[PDB]
Amino acid sequence: SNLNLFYTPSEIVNGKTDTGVKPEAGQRIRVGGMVTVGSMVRDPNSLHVQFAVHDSLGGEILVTYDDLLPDLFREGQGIVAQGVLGEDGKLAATEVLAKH
Repeated sequence: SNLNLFYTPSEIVNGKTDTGVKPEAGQRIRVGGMVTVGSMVRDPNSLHVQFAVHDSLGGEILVTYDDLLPDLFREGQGIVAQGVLGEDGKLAATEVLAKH
């Protein structure tokens, strides 16, 4: 069907997404990890937003988002972010759930 599972950012860095060895771009997954407190950056366009999400394991992944985030993405918490592998490395996410 489609592997909409929750995967750690570290996973999708260490010889996976980053390196394009296992998950090819264009697939859906959900990254789930902790928001780097000072990595939420936004366009003045006010409709393009991107952020870095990592783990204690220190494998930071970059997520891109092309609409207004919900709670402006309150930083310094965990979140789960779903969409599609966009630019073969970057996740084009949109279904973010601040379930944390």
